[PDB]
Amino acid sequence: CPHSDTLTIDPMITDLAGETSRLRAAGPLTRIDLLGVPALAVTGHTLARQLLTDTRLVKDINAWSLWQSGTVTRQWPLIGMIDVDRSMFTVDGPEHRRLRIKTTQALTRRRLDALKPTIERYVAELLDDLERAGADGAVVDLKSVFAYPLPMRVISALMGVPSEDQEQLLTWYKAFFSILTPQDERLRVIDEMHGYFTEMVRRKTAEPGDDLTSALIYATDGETPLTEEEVIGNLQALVAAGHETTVSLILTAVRALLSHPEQLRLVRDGEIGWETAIEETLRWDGPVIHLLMRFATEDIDLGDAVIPRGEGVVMSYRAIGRDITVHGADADDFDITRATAARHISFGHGPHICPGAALARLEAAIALPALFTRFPHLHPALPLDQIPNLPVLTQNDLSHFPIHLG
Ligand code: HEM
Ligand SMILES: C[C@@]12CCC[C@H]1[C@@H]1CC[C@H]3CC(=O)CC[C@]3(C)[C@H]1CC2
Ligand SMILES: [Cl-]
Repeated sequence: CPHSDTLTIDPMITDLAGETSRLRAAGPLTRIDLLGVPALAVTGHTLARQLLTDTRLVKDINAWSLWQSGTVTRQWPLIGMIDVDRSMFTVDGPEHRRLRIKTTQALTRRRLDALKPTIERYVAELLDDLERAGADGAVVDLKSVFAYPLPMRVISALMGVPSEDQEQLLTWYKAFFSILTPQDERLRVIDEMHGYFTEMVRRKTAEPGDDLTSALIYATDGETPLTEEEVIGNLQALVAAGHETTVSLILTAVRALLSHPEQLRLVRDGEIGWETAIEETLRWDGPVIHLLMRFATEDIDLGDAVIPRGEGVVMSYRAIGRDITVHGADADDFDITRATAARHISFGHGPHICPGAALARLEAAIALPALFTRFPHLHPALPLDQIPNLPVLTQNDLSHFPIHLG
């Protein structure tokens, strides 16, 4: 492969390890190309922390030079990750906190202890599915039977999505994220998803229930109520984020522990906490690869570099998790005993830091020990090295996870 000053992100994810290494080497700020569209990539831990609190980088797409000039339009296959309805995801400044508060309040750890019985029930239900699927030593897809449905069940219970609509949502998201989806079909799926969530908020407005979507609609606290667009916007972000990332976290942790048996023993024998094994997974093999996208409202001088006004800036969180300056020379290794396991920023940093990190950590802390307690000899039916990524450029999405129960 020839040398180039712009690092093209392969949409097929054929060499993720090599790409992540090249990003780190060319960092901590590099030029990248996203399906023919240029941007900058932040690949250093320290510089990411600084820029994630810099008020001169905004989420609003109208600040993008290439959106203003009309050179990037809705035909860009990744536009559904950026040009979205108004929500906590797209707002900065004082307006942002108003759109986050009820969600952060609902997602505090102690508030989540009321949801913990539900998580435990779904984990138990889907392990029963695993037991039936894996009878007579048959090969079982851990993703389809267990890891893929569980987070959609949990987030649906929190937000109020009916049990009978979840398979359709999953089908829509798979099309939304896959780069093979024809662009005209992807934009219609986005419109169909918007339509569903719009009617869901109108149904919850007329008949509220014990869920967060009703709390966003009502529960004013004395401040200006959220607009219909804002409620729908937060609902869409929460379901999309709450499902996509957690499926990856569950699967990557199982793969990391099954490929490092000595470390799986440490958490099963109670010498290292399962929570620590989860943090090292987030640092080393976390759900987000690249986070689109931030835009400079003015020129940002970084000493020996300048982010021009209007430039798009991506947070390459996977490369950031392999930061050798922060984690040492063995940063590319999975090691749940490392002293910097919980110092990652895989949930982000600054105002837009993930509001559901406590829920993500709770789902994994329940599912993982329950899986290995139920199936103590679970092992891969396919070499773990050969499980491919789905063609989703921005997310760490595994295709299928063939196992034997043992
Ligand atoms: C499972 C592991 C998860 C990871 C690794 C993760 C990662 C992230 C990151 C890195 C961001 C912000 C990116 C940035 O602004 O630079 C974010 C935002 C967000 N996440 Fe999480 N997430 C996870 C789980 C969840 C869950 C369970 C939920 C919902 C309960 C959730 C809901 C959200 C929302 C609504 C935002 C947007 C917040 C804002 O922009 O102010 N995520 N997530
Ligand atoms: C990048 C993530 C993982 C962490 C945050 C997620 C996005 C939140 C906003 C919503 C907003 C949407 O209606 C589309 C999906 C989107 C961009 C999420 C995609 C997946
Ligand atoms: Cl060069």
